[PDB]
Parts: sequence; C-alpha cells; structure tokens
Amino acid sequence: HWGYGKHNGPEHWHKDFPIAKGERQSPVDIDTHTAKYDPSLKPLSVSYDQATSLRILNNGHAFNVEFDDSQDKAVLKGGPLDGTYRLIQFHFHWGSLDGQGSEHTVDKKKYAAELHLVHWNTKYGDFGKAVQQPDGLAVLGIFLKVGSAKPGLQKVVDVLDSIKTKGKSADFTNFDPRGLLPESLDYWTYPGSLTTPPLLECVTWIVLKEPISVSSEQVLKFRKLNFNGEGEPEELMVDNWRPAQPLKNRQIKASFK
Ligand SMILES: NCCCN(CCc1ccccc1)CC(=O)N(CCc1ccc(S(N)(=O)=O)cc1)Cc1ccco1
Ligand SMILES: [Zn+2]
Repeated sequence: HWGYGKHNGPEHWHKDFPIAKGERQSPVDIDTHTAKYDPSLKPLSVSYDQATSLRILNNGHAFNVEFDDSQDKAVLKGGPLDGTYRLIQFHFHWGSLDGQGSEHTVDKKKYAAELHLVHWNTKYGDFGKAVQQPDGLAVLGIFLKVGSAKPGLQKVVDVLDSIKTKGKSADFTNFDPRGLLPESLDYWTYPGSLTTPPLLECVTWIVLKEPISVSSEQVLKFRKLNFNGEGEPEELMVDNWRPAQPLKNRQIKASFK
C-alpha cells in the first residue's frame, strides 16, 4: 500500500489518509531562533532501568525493537507531559546517504537518521486507545550523525542480517535502550502526529537537541535492509523518512536557554 517510493510515498498518502494535510502533522522543521525557551517546562524523566526488550521486527517500512509494555517498566514522564507514558517500541528513519534521513530538521539541516522511542499514555489503558487521543503518545526523537561508533547501537546493527526482509523477526531480549541516548536531555517540544499512516494527531513530540554519533559502518548496515519480503525483487530500505510538514498554528518550545 503506502510506502516511500515515487508512486506510493509521502506525497500520495493524503489520498488514503486525508489527515496528512491536517493542522498538527509531523515532522516539522525546528527553527532554533523562533523556538522559545519555556521556563515552565520540567526536566525529562527517562526511566528505562527496568526496560524489557522482546523482539526486533522488519515491518516493511523500518525495523522495530519491541518492549513488554504490560507493566510500568520503562516510562517517560516530566518534561511537557502530564502522567506516565510506557515505552512500547523504538525504530529509526534513515537515508540513502549521510546528508538526509531524519524526519525533523533543525534550521533546515537534515541528519543522517532519527531514532523514535514511542511511548503511550497509561491513562488510556492500551496503545490502540491512546492513538485516538490528542495526548495519547509521547515520542522521544533523537538525531543521528555519522562519526564515531555508538557502542550501545552495535547489538541492534548485528542482528539486522537476520531480519533482512519484511515480516522477519528475531528474539531481541535484554537490550538496554539507555545506550542510545546522548548526554544531555535538553529538548524541543510541540504537538504533532504519527509520521507514518495513519498519521494520527496524537503525539507530544520531544526532540533532543544533542545528536548521537554512529559510525558509517553502523548506518551502512541499516541501508542493507529490504522493504520487500523474502523472494521478492530487492528494494533497499533507505529514505524511509517523511519530509517536514507545515507548522500551522503551533509553537515549538525549548527546555533550555
Ligand atoms: N498488532 C499489530 C501491531 C500494530 N499496532 C497496533 C498496536 C495496538 C496496541 C493495542 C491495541 C491496538 C493496537 C499499530 C502500530 O503500531 N502502528 C504504527 C504506529 C506508529 C508509531 C510511531 C510512529 S512515529 N514514526 O511517529 O514515531 C508512527 C506510527 C500503526 C497504527 C495503527 C493505529 C495507530 O497506528
Ligand atoms: Zn518514527
């Protein structure tokens, strides 16, 4: 159905998902000179000590590392958020070359990739209910630039050969997502949407200012994945990012001066 090619990519999504042209779509460009410091914003609380990763899945658009979200084990709170949001999965968006790949941009700069740690508001009971609410999800976004290797990413990189094609999964227990964070939790925040269909306007976005560095070899392995299923013509999983969407009547707030 939808995808990232010329015939089914982001410019086509509105025909099946008319919210694609909505009032709070993501991603957006973060204009750093226009984002206002909000001293009312609290420090983020990232509590991943008890995270329970389970499985890694190639879903035909990215790969997801899935977590046990049946209890409050890995949660995001504070910052702009009211209440408690449970980690359900993380995934990335990346490019065919290092000069593109991120979904959010910073003063129009594109990073090589972007990590999304996806959390749902426990007041709605399950993820499917949460996505129907304007405050249902919180996605923590982290930019990736190419330079030195990220040691905490290597366990992900090394399993990708086992999930090359759409629909393949592999056991992925005991992975610590704290190894994917940068040092600083300074962030920008704004109300937005899922960046893939169904594009629901249910996300509080929290985008960290500090990128993580990954090595060229690490991102090259991302680019060896396939959008296609096994025994189908090979289409490399690259450029699985949606471009920036109109900001409309929204303000991006900064946690830092
Ligand atoms: N059983 C198959 C799992 C598929 N799940 C169902 C999970 C579920 C849990 C409890 C109750 C019902 C369903 C749907 C799902 O995960 N999607 C991807 C969601 C998603 C998340 C982050 C981003 S992003 N890039 O913005 O971070 C973009 C999209 C599609 C979707 C559908 C509706 C909203 O989304
Ligand atoms: Zn995403």
